[PDB]
Amino acid sequence: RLAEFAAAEKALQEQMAQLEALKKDAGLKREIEFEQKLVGLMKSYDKSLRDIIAILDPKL
Amino acid sequence: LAEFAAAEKALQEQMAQLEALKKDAGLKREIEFEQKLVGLMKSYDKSLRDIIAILDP
Repeated sequence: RLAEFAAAEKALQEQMAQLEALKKDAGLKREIEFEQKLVGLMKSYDKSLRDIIAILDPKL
Repeated sequence: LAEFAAAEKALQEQMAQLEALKKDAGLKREIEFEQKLVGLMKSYDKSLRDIIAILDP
């Protein structure tokens, strides 16, 4: 009568697993759009990585 | 010839004006880049670290 709370708890632990799979796919999606969006801005303004560092933080 | 000095001088006046507009345009282009860059880094919660890592791994 308790190994029915124990099993419910396993079903949730599984849905938690699927959420994290989904979460990681979104994360990855967002990483690739940043990467593309970054590179495309750098291309349009003719900016290098050194330029970016120069702009945001010359001495790090 | 002093007709070509009137035309010459109006051409200079305009080159001056363009040189001025082009300085402004460089400044503004630089600001746009930086504002866009920072906007995108905020949208995606990215830092300079992350950028260095993506472009120079």
